[PDB]
Amino acid sequence: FQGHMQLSRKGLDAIKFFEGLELEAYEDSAGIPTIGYGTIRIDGKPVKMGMKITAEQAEQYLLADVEKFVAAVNKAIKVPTTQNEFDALVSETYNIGITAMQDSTFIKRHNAGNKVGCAEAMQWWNKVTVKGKKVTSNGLKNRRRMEADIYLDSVYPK
Repeated sequence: FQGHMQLSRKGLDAIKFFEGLELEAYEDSAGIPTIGYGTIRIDGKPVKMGMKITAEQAEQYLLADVEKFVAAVNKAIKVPTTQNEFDALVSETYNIGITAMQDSTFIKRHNAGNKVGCAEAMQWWNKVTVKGKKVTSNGLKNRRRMEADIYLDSVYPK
């Protein structure tokens, strides 16, 4: 089985919620110019300081950004998958990246029908590298618990 699922409206709303929104470019904590819903590239080109966009543009850029992540989750899933399970897996993959999702325990458990196990293993992805050392991010712990709620219970953030 290969996926042809799409991110739902509720799934896009959840990724928006996790990213936050700025209409003026800002330099993130790592020094990368960022705009909209966590966008760092627009139509293949970097975000630039001083740029201002509309909320409509921000949604357009986020839709373009998430497309390859939707594709990758479709290709990684080997079993029938509910819309909320798909939304959660795309949200998490959008944060951890394609390679991390592909080789993850959570995707193995999803493909074995072990939903509870998948929700547990999803939440292992809470570390960030700081000064060459892996540090637990409280922000990521929060995002992981909200993505597990989408995956298991179809309960989306507000």
